[PDB]
Amino acid sequence: MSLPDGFYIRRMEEGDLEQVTETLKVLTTVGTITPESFCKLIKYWNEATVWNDKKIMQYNPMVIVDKRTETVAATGNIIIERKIIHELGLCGHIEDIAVNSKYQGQGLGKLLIDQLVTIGFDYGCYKIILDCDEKNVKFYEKCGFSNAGVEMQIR
Amino acid sequence: MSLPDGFYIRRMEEGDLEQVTETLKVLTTVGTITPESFCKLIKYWNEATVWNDNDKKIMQYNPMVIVDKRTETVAATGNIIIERKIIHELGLCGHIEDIAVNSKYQGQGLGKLLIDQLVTIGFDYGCYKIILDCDEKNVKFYEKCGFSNAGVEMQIR
Repeated sequence: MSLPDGFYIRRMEEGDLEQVTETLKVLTTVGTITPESFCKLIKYWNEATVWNDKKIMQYNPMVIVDKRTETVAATGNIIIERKIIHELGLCGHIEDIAVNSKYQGQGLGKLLIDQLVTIGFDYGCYKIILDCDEKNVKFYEKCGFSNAGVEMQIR
Repeated sequence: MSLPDGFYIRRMEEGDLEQVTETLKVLTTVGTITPESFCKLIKYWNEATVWNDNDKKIMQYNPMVIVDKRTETVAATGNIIIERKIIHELGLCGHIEDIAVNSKYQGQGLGKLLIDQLVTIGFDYGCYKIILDCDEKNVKFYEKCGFSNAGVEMQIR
């Protein structure tokens, strides 16, 4: 799908390895990943389906691309889960948001989230959640999100 | 598998419909759910797999019910969903969801036992971490289960 000022958004592809690992670095440690592992990863992500006239993908890994040079400007994913509560409802989980360093401050982060949400709600999610740091509560509030709890973790 | 005092933990089954909907109401709105809807839901949960490489089979959904052996009634339920990422070397992240302890079994320490088991399930699969969201009232409880504060949960409905 097309977006303004010459960027567009589409699902991630096997050939995105270099650029995606590069923009994900902004988020954390990505490590060594071989083209083969990646293709298997991408084929899993392209075949994993959520039992539901809709085809529902569990993983929806997006990259926003600068059409100018076909360079990945940002990536984000939304994972779909089917629960029992809410009449066997769907809950979306936005994960791994990263705006590439040379593309910061151009509004792409908010466009990416908007798209992930759109994707989640079209599938029928009764809600979409994500976790963030306090310093980013404001930003997600601008994307229409609300404070809803606390994130707990165990490594 | 078998827990202390006559309780045991296993994967949810199609026959668990009435009791689990009942204990989940403790959490929130469960709604109308036909036995057929449930079996297909159950069939999905028992078929959905997380791509590995090799010889251990990873289930995306791990819907557990702690059962009172005395009367085969569900004392509690919890689930840990398994996600595969690109970060952390195509890492695995566990996400604990929908924890509920049945009303007639509150205060028996089942909640903590349930959490401990989900964590074990996730770590055996290889998760580099396991996360969940909760209310501030329950931060203390999750701190006792070995979790630590990690961020803020945002939602949009």
